[PDB]
Amino acid sequence: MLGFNQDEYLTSAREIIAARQKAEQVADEIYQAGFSSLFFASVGGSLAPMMAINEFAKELTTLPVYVEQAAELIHKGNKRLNKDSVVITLSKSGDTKESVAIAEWCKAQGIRVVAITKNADSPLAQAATWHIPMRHKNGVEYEYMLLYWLFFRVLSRNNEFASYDRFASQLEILPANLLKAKQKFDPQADAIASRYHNSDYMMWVGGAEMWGEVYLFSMCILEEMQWKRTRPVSSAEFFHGALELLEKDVPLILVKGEGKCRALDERVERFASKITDNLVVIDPKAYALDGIDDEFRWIMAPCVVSTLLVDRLAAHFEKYTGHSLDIRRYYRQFDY
Amino acid sequence: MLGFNQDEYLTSAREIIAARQKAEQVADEIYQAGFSSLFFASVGGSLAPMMAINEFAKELTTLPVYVEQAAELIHKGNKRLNKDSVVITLSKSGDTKESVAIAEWCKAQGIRVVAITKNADSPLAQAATWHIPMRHKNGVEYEYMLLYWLFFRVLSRNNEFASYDRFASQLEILPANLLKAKQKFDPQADAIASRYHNSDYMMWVGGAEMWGEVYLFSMCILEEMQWKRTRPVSSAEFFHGALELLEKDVPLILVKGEGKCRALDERVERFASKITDNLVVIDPKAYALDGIDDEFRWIMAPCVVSTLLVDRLAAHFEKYTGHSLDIRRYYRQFDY
Repeated sequence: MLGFNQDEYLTSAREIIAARQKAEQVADEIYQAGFSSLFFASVGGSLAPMMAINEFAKELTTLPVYVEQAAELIHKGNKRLNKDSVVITLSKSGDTKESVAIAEWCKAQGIRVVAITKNADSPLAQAATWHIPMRHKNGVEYEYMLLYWLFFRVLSRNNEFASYDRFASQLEILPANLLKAKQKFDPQADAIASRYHNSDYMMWVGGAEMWGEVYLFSMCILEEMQWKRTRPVSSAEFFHGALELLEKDVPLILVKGEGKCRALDERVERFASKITDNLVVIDPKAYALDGIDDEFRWIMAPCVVSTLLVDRLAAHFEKYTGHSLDIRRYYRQFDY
Repeated sequence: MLGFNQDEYLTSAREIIAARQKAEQVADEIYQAGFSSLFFASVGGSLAPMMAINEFAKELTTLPVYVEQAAELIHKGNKRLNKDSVVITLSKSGDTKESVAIAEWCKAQGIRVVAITKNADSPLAQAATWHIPMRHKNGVEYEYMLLYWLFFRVLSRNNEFASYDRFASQLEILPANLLKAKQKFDPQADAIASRYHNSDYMMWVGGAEMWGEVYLFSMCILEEMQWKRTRPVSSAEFFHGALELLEKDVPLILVKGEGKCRALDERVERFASKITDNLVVIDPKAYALDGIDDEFRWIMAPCVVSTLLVDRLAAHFEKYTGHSLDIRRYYRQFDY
């Protein structure tokens, strides 16, 4: 497939599955020591999986769980962040300034920190209590998986996730299913990109546990890496003003969930189908997850969508725009 | 001033100030009875003030305080929303479907509800434990004020807001200061609208306690009421991909705060001034708040910005677009 190497992808899966044990050990140490609140703090694309965690937490736990933009958090402080909190950070490079900053800030206050990053000698890990190795090359799904073993193991220990053992083992067969999903979607990825690569404006709609997917793809891929103008908006909030912008020629790409807010997504689908000639539906329910219990599909869904968009759809956009995904005109190009 | 009636504005202020006592009484009854968590649940523009409350709560209280989109909340439920919670709702009409729905859902479960709305016989108030009359004509600042007396009175009772008595009395002189701010800004409102009313795309940037202002103005005024395409993005997150879209000819309107995240806004200001010829800065620090202690300016700031944008800037956009702010092509025009 264009812009894909199966060996690299399966190497990534093996490396992340090899970190399951460490993620579970960190979870167990956090639970056994005790904690007040869990703060998932990051910036940019690494927030997406954390916003999915927050959405799962809303339903599944009474524990205090928060997701925070790390620059806002270090400026404001937070009255619920205290010496018994655990702050979870994640950075592909291990150097991301805002993540290193919050980890160092916590360390100076005696607040425990998890660093999910490749190297134990990174600035992020050097500021942390625990390190979970994160050794994939490509795929935001692998960020989700490490966060899932960590978070859902805490919930299991807290008597709030009786299905953990099945979930955690089945999560290991997610990558093999994602590879199949990539193959199924690749032609549609090409069709979408062929049709919309020169669009002046695209509306991107989703929500709840899917919001992170929309948030990341729109800003971190389309805007940052293709210079395409987007309007990301939640399914629920679409009907409270953004809907007025939709018209026959306006692309709207709807990312659907498999949880309890799927009905909110379907409302958008029904409206858009009447108003625009340019509706694209990205529905993870179209993709099999063989060997995975259907009760876990709502949790897996953001990973399914990520593997389609961040990989396949990005590669096909790049094909038609002729704009390398690695170009930046400002980001990290000068001091600001 | 164009599209403004001072008598209506001052009548609104008198009506809202006359509801201070009731807001305080509701706060006192909530505190005296006890509660677990406070959930501020709404949709669309009425979320803005609630998102400011959440941002203040992050710094000022250890109480469990959450802001939720009411449609998402009723679909998902929430494990932290229990029989001792209080759910706060707010609707100008008293009929807003999602707000009435959550209030009725709570009522059926024995969960207490505050309804902030004009009429005691509205569906929203009929589903509620407490009613705070909200009788202004125009001005989102008046939504903020009622929420402020309610929330900050709870914090005072909870030993977390020692300055309450001064704050609550000084809040009564906010409208008189806002009227002066309107007069000061009106010419600039005209200049901004003259320059940008035919813009194909505008970036709108702010954050933390100011995010609601950006969120509301962009979607609920510009998109919904002028059919203008916007990209609202937080100051902190602007630097994690959206920045790549900025160029010489792209309008960026920066709404600044007066709290601890003002530095995040200033980073955007410095970057944008180098990249676009079309930077507009909306800074509430330019506006006097006479008779209000400077320690409260960060709390008042979202109201200052609202009084400028939602009123004056909207009126001047309407002048130049020739598109009545009351036009809708879809919203509430057919069944969806």
